[PDB]
Parts: sequence; C-alpha cells; structure tokens
Amino acid sequence: MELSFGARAELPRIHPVASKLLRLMQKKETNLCLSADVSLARELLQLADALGPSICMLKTHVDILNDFTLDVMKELITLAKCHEFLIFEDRKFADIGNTVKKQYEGGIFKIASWADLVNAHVVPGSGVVKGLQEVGLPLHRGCLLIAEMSSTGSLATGDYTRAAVRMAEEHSEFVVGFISGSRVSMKPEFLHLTPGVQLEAGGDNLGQQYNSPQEVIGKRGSDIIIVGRGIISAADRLEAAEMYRKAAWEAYLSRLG
Amino acid sequence: MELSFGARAELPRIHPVASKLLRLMQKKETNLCLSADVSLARELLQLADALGPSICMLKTHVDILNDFTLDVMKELITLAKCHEFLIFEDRKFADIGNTVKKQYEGGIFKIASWADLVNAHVVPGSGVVKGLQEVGLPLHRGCLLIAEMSSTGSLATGDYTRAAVRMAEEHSEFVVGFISGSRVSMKPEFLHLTPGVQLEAGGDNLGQQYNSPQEVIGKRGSDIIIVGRGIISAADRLEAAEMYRKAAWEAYLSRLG
Ligand SMILES: N#Cc1cc(=O)[nH]c(=O)n1[C@@H]1O[C@H](COP(=O)(O)O)[C@@H](O)[C@H]1O
Ligand SMILES: O=c1ccn([C@@H]2O[C@H](COP(=O)(O)O)[C@@H](O)[C@H]2O)c(=O)[nH]1
Repeated sequence: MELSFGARAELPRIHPVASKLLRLMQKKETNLCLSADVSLARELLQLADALGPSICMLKTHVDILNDFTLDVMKELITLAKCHEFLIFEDRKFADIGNTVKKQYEGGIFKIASWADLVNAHVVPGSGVVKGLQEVGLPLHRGCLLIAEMSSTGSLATGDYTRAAVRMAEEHSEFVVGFISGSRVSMKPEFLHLTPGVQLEAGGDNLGQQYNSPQEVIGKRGSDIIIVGRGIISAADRLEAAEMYRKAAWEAYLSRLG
Repeated sequence: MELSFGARAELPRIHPVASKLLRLMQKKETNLCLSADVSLARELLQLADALGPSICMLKTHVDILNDFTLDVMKELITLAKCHEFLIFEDRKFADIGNTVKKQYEGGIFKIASWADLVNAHVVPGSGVVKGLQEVGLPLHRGCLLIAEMSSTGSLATGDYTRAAVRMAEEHSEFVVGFISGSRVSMKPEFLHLTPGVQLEAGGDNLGQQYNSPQEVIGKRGSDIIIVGRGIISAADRLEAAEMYRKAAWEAYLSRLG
C-alpha cells in the first residue's frame, strides 16, 4: 500500500533531507521541482522568489551562471528557507571518488556548502558515492543517483539501472533516491525525481524527450516532476508553475487513492 | 600496421587538434598527459612551466581550483604555446545536449574558450556530443568520449564501451578519441588516453586502480598515459614526470617494431 508524502517523512529509515522535503511537499501540496536554467544570478533569484511558494525544490546548474558568487548562493538559501524549498545542484558528479570529493566541497562553487541535494552518475562505480559521502555526511546532505535519463539514446537502462538501485540501497545514509523516469525502487524511503516533463507531447532538437505529469507521477509512480522550459519559456511563469504543480499534485493524490 | 605518432598526424581523416597533438608528441618524444590535480593556481602554473617540456598535454579540473580566473587560464595558454602541449579540461560532460552546450561555452569557466580538449560520458546518448559540437566546431576544439573507466565497479564495459566507440565514429568531426583502459577502436585516427597509471602496483582508498605505463601503452595498446598522484605526490615532480615520460615513450617505441 502507498503511503502519503507526510507518512513517508516519518519512516524509521528515512534520511533527514528526504524527511524535510517530504514534509514541505505535504504542507505546500507541491511535488514540483523548478529547473532554473538561466545564465544570470538576478534571474535565478527572481524566479526562486516568485515561484518559491509553488515548488518543493529548486534545481540549479551553477556552472551556467555567468555571474556566480557565493553571495548569490547565500541569498538563494535565504529564499529557500523563507518559501520552504530545497536546493538541488544538478552537477551529475561522474568521476572517481577521490576527484568528486574535491569537486563537491571545493573550487569556486563550494557546492556542498549550499546544496541540500546533489546527483551523481553511477558509471564510475560506488566510489563516486563513497567520495561524495565523505563531504556530504558531515554537512547533513543528500544525494540522488541517476538511474535513468530522459534523453534519446540513454544507456541508463537494464542492468545499469539495477546497479544504481543496488548502489543507493547500500549507501542509504547518504543516497536519498533517484533521478529516473519511473519508480525503480520499491522502498518508500527513496525519492524518485523525473525530468523530461511537459504538459504537451514533444522533445527538443538535442535529444530531450517529454512525458506529462500524469504519465510520470500517476502511471510511472514517480514522486516529483522536474520542469524547466515548460515553465521558464511560458509568458506567465507563475501560472505555468501552478499548472504543473496542480497536475503533479493531483496525479499523486489519485495514485494514493 | 602500427604507425608512429608523426605519421598518424598526417592521416587523411585526422582531426586538426589530434594532428597538432600527434606532431608535438613526436617532436618532444612524449606521450605523457599530466593530471594537474591541484587546488592552487600558482601550483598549477608552476607545474605547467616546469613540466611543460616533458608532457604532450596538461589535464585540468578547473572546478577544483580555489582561485580560478580567466587570467589564470590565459597564463596557462601562454605556457601551453611556449612549451607545446594541449590543454584538456576533464569536465566529463554528462547531461542532455541542451544543457552541456551552456556548460561548455558559458558560466564563469567558459571552458570552450581555453580548452583544446574536453571529455564526455556517453550515458546520455549522442545528444551530449551534438550539444558540445555546436560550440566546439567553429572554435576548432575536440572531444574525448569515456569508453572505459579505471575505477572499481565501473559500469563502462561491454555494450556500453561498444556504444562509446560507435558514437565516436559517427561524430569524427569533433570526437578525436577516447578515455579508455586499452585500445577500443582499430581506427588509427583516434587517440586513446588512459588514466589509472602509476609505476607501482596499487590503488587508492576510493576505488582508483593503477596499471603501469608498460602495461597500458605496451600490452593494452593505448597512446597516452594520464598521471596525477604518481607525479604530483612526488617530492620532485619534474624528475617524476621524466620517469613517466620515458616509461611511456619506450613502451610506445616497442610496439612500433
Ligand atoms: N581521465 C579520467 C578520469 C577517468 C578515469 O576513468 N579515471 C581517472 O582517474 N580519471 C581522472 O584522471 C586522474 C587520475 O589521477 P591519479 O593518477 O589517480 O591521481 C584524476 O584527475 C581523475 O579524475
Ligand atoms: O535525465 C535527465 C537529467 C537531467 N535533466 C535536466 O533537467 C532539466 C530539463 O529541463 P527542460 O527540458 O524541462 O527545460 C535540465 O536542466 C537538464 O539538464 C534532464 O532533462 N534529463
């Protein structure tokens, strides 16, 4: 039987970051993650403040910000605390353990100092998670493993996907779930987040493929939709965010019965 | 038929960045890529200057440099031109095509502006290559696809590796080779660069595994060794680089005939 997000937040083996997230999802009736794919810090902060009420999570690509500073991220954290959403840096860590630990903690971005969640590809083997967790565990962070991808020709299928699930299971002190197109774990402590989402059928010209919130949440059993252009390119981004939220939220409620 | 690096530089289908690399490998008698895994720009540049005559390539992780600026990269380019080596940013692009184009061109790092070579994981499908190529083509840049990894539990094996080789063949206008543990293509226009290399047997505590230059170049048929800690951890990095250079170069001479 399916548990509500609020009940899942209380599960004995739940990660604190997953619990925080699940509680605010239930409080705000949102399972929408905004993909804030913009080049200017002011745009990032403007979207975060305006859409924050409607979202459970803000997904960043800090490496495309033409004017990144750590003060930008300080300010984003204030907004995250005010409007109640988590910050997920979509870094796709994909190197050996010794390297990713440095990429997570250090450099100019100091990602671990501000991102509640990061994600990682499983292709290097479990050392990618071991390296990240050496930085993330002390800082009370969580990680998502990329079990499937939305893009045309994705190799994250079959035995690769099963490997991602095993890796998460064996590293549950740090891994809180998956980037995937569908439910891949039967354990309710894990979150499923799905990108490649728009209301209308389509794709882009560089291999992105879309499915609807009803399909991904309702039929495929994912928890959270990740939506970028579907919202950001709309004339009215507030109304678009609300349309996606309502869609994902109702799909969840229906599945839950 | 085994061709020298100088001959391979003249192959009909050779990419101009591969040709430039192969020419300087032959001229300088080096098939050593230094993995400059340091956190300080001064150490990076001092290594680049001192070891430049010994290396064909300097591999960077600019996202670990605590004091990155574009002015640091300008000085690195100056050293690369002076000593004759290529700059390879080991970014491991691994996102959908629309995202990686921005991560390559933009942000604070503006990687395409200074890196001769970058690499990409093949897990997203060929969109990853199509996105990078939109940026790299007019700038006369090249890309390496990660066909195999050196780390314990790597999923880059079997059909995954074969998919990487097919993707390289189909995008030979931009893809100039592979990150691999051995020769994965029989086409001599492709470069093979191999990380996980040390003179001594062993590994690290986070999944790295090492093989020797003689094994990797000599028996496994790779072209270039990528060496980080085996050089960086030495008291005298120049002497260490010279050790690796001579090992790798003589291994190469042996399979030539
Ligand atoms: N290239 C690459 C990459 C992929 C791979 O499969 N194995 C690696 O070690 N690397 C990188 O090569 C370097 C290996 O360094 P070391 O020789 O283990 O100190 C690192 O910068 C690591 O991030
Ligand atoms: O498998 C994946 C993994 C990540 N993303 C990311 O999610 C967002 C998709 O945005 P859009 O296609 O909704 O604009 C982008 O930031 C992209 O990098 C995907 O689309 N698919």
